[PDB]
Amino acid sequence: SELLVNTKSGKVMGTRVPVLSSHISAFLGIPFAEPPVGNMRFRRPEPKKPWSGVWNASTYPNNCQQYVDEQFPGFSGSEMWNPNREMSEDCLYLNIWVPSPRPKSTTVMVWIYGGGFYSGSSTLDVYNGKYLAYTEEVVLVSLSYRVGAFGFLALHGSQEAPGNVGLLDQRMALQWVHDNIQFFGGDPKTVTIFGESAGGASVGMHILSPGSRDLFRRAILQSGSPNCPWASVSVAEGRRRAVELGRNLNCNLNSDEELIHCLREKKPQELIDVEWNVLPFDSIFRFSFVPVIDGEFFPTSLESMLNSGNFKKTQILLGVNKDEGSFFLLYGAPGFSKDSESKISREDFMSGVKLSVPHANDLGLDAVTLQYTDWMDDNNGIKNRDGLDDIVGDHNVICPLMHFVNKYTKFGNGTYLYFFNHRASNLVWPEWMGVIHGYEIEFVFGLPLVKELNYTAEEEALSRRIMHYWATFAKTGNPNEPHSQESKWPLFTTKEQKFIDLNTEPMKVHQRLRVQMCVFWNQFLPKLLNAT
Amino acid sequence: SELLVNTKSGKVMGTRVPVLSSHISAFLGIPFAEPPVGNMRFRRPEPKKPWSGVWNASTYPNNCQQYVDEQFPGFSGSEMWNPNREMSEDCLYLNIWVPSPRPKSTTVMVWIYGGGFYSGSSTLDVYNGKYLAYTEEVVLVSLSYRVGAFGFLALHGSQEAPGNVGLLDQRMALQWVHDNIQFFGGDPKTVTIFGESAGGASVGMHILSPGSRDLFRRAILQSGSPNCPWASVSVAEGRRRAVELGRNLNCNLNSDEELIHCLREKKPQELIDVEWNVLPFDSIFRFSFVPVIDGEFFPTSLESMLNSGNFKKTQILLGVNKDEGSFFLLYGAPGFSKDSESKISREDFMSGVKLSVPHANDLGLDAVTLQYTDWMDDNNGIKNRDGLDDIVGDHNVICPLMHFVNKYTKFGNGTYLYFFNHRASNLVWPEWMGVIHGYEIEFVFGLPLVKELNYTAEEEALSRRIMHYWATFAKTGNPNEPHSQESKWPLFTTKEQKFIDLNTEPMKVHQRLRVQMCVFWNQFLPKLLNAT
Ligand SMILES: CCC1=C[C@@H]2Cc3nc4cc(Cl)ccc4c(N)c3[C@H](C1)C2
Ligand SMILES: CCC1=C[C@@H]2Cc3nc4cc(Cl)ccc4c(N)c3[C@H](C1)C2
Ligand SMILES: *[C@@H]1O[C@H](CO)[C@@H](O)[C@H](O)[C@H]1NC(C)=O
Ligand SMILES: *[C@@H]1O[C@H](CO)[C@@H](O)[C@H](O)[C@H]1NC(C)=O
Ligand SMILES: *[C@@H]1O[C@H](CO)[C@@H](O)[C@H](O)[C@H]1NC(C)=O
Ligand SMILES: *[C@@H]1O[C@H](CO)[C@@H](O)[C@H](O)[C@H]1NC(C)=O
Repeated sequence: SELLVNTKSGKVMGTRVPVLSSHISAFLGIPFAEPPVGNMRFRRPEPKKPWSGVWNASTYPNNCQQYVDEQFPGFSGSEMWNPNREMSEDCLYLNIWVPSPRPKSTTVMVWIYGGGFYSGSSTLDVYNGKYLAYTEEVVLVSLSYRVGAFGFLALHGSQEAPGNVGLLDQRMALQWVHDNIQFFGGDPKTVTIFGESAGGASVGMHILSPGSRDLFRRAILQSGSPNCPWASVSVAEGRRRAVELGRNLNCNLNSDEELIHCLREKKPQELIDVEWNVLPFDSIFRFSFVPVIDGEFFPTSLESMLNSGNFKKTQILLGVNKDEGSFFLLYGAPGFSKDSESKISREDFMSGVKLSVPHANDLGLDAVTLQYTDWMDDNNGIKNRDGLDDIVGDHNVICPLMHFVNKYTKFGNGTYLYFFNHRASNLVWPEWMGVIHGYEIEFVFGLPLVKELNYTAEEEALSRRIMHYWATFAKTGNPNEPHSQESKWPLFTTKEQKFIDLNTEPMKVHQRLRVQMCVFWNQFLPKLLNAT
Repeated sequence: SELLVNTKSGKVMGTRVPVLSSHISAFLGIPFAEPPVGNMRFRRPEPKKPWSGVWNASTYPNNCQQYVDEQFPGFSGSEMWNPNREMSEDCLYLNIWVPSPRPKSTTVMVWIYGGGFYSGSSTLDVYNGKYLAYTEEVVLVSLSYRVGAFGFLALHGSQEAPGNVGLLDQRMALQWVHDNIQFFGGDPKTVTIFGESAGGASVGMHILSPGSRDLFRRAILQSGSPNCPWASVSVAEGRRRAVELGRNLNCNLNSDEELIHCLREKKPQELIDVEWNVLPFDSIFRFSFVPVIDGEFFPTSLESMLNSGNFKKTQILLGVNKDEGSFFLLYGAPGFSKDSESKISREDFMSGVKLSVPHANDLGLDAVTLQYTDWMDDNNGIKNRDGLDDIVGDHNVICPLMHFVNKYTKFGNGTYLYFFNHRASNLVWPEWMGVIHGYEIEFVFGLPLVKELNYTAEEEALSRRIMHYWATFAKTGNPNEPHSQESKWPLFTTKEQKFIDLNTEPMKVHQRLRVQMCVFWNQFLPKLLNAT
């Protein structure tokens, strides 16, 4: 049977699913680790014990325990990201979509969901892998990993809660794909990992970490980089936040052993209820439990690893969206609202800068303000709103990604960079937010091909072009079909630094993506904060 | 006789001079102070002892002792600024041009020449007052004052070389105009002082100094402000430079008395020969002997005087030229030449920034570089050259003037601001220099009306418009003729900050002159240098 597959862990039975007037196979909810429960909370994951009999893989698994967005009850724009299955600490599973008839040895793509390391699910409608598996004939895998305190509480030095276990969850799933994907028709030697937001930062972290490098061939990073300011903390800050978490739950703080034991007795929701109380500053785009520079998963600081070429050398495809910051401002900065144009007063602009660069002294805040203020028209509410949008986006996503791409390209074997700036015609979010953090995903997964979703014919064409770029890149290390007649996406080089836009217009090549602002964020400001 | 005038100091006999196919009277070289020679070198000036008989005022007086420009031997562009009469320490004289027939009580304009406080003459062709006196029917006066060490050597605390004596020379001439101009047909109650460069900074210094305020009615400042970074030094820096000067001349440095005595025995040229050796930094647009914040001529710091409204309140007319910096770069920055387009390499750009902001630490230099660099095209030699031109001009002339105008306007009775950007058609300097520091003067003095000088008809029209704005402002406190039909030069207000361009095109009103760069130079950079 096409739906029965014998793996090294046991047999699994999939289900046949319809997709664009055809069908493919889906193996949903396959376990790749022992449930990280009880005394296992906060610990490194354990390989799943093999099972006898047939594992029913016809339905989605539970989603990991996480903060749930209730800012706009009943609004699809936000609820489409919330867990759509029951939440449970028993959540370490993966899903595989396989072309029918089953391939023999074809290209594999493994998706790592984003969510600031505090949320995310592999079961979201926007992550349905059937369109991509079917359309590009690839075996599509989506893994899962612990988020929040469950995946990143870090008390360095202890082996009960070492930190980074969420990253090790991802690695175990990559190990399982390496060991078993051949039985589903996939080529374990041609696996591409790709992810968005924290998922994109994660991809970069597997490129850096010696322990993950051998488990994949190529990588794709969307709106996220390993070196992002929100993606990691020192072991000292991680410890401080773990202790403060315990303090919020009235735990004994005498020893790591005492703290961990207390935290392990709490119910999932008790930890989630006070999770946000441990941040050190009043800020936006900062999350409580994230990866830690431990000296193990990451041998040394991320910057020295990038400088020395201490990372996997291969081809990478990566990029960002036009208005990465709007989402965060809507949710956490004064003056921004879902139902108004959100024109910003000079007073709220100033409040916003402060929330955006939480780690800056007054001279630093003045430097940022001057860089983004048009002093010939300083009370223009639209410029203030858009200036703040760029500040958040440049500081948190674009400039860190540009620094990573320039450092990687020096030692890598091929880089392809994009700038996604198409605003979907059926977007439910207000116009002021523009091209939002996370909204290129639906085009990567081919949702515009589904007629009932209401995209335009041009949007379907764009989605097809993107899916083919991604899949062709996974298969060959180049998004372009060599002998084709279509416009070519040039290679990004240290010298020319070329990139392309991704929208419904005719391809256009540019150079030095937001270079002026990124020299400010990557060279000047850091130097100013260190001097002062 | 129209050419004989009885003043409180004695009788003077002028000469009749032709001007634009007509005639007026000129009284050249009238003494207003005792010769500041011998043991008087470095001392405050003394009123001229009255004389019996008739003082011959038919020819120009000597020019004060000064550094002479020999950078382009035989080139008119530079020699037109050099002393055109014999140099001598006996140089405290003034010149008066009087309409014929002699007025009874008409508007008076007193010109104060510029030259970085180290050079200048009242006898230059470009300062010939006959065109303005004749055309606008004003009594035009040009005074003189000591420059270099002779006018500004400062050993605070000593009464032999107190500092600021060059400014007191200007004041004595203003006192003489106040006391005697009535006899030449001028109204001592309607005297306007105007000057360019250090002359413009001087005008502002008389507005500030309690001891000078009562001696004039209104003021005009061209390309210079009292608060300019090159216009004054602290008493400590003044002292340090006076001692270093003595050190260059192998003087006894045991006491002020010993130093001054030695300096007084040296010949004028010995002091001029080592004058430039006392600057504290490798720089451009910095001069050795300038006014000192002494607590006497200037009661407190210039900034606190501006902030408290401690200054003469009246109307002022002032402005700047488009490319104030080109002159200084040509003469002192690597990569700039008179006979080439001077495209600047990134290496010379960096050298240039360093010479332009001599007082900056590395973080400050990086801030300036980022502010003026286009990172999408950083090796464009024309942008590097022009960026450097703006840096020198904004830092040294424009932004200091904009700060002064914004502080003055709060307490003043009327402000009119201009931006002169017309490049003369007969300019002998290369095109890359643009509209040069000092080249609006020829239009203020009406040289374009002289056919043989070869300006265009449009340039003659522009000169006439400027002469009429200046003279009408001196006469009424407003450059506009109220009931006229011509385009109106609006008042600069704290709120609207309007200004006009001065060129051959139809008047155009703008707002917030170089506001973006000036917030950088007046608020951010100073704050960065103080924090670091
Ligand atoms: C950084 C957090 C995060 C990042 C990814 C992109 C993302 N984008 C969102 C945009 C809006 Cl406006 C509202 C809700 C959103 C959301 N829950 C997500 C999720 C969560 C995935
Ligand atoms: C700051 C020194 C100074 C300022 C005023 C304007 C001025 N401008 C000059 C421009 C050039 Cl290119 C060459 C020579 C110039 C010169 N000796 C002067 C004199 C000297 C008067
Ligand atoms: C689990 O597999 C069985 C087949 O053995 C199927 O009938 C069932 O619907 C699947 N999912 C459920 C109901 O939990
Ligand atoms: C990638 O590596 C191959 C073989 O090692 C080399 O021939 C090729 O030029 C490289 N490509 C790039 C873009 O560096
Ligand atoms: C000085 O005045 C006399 C008239 O008394 C005149 O002849 C002479 O030319 C003037 N200047 C000179 C020659 O120095
Ligand atoms: C100048 O002062 C007069 C009288 O003191 C006043 O009426 C007038 O409004 C003032 N003009 C300005 C521009 O301040």
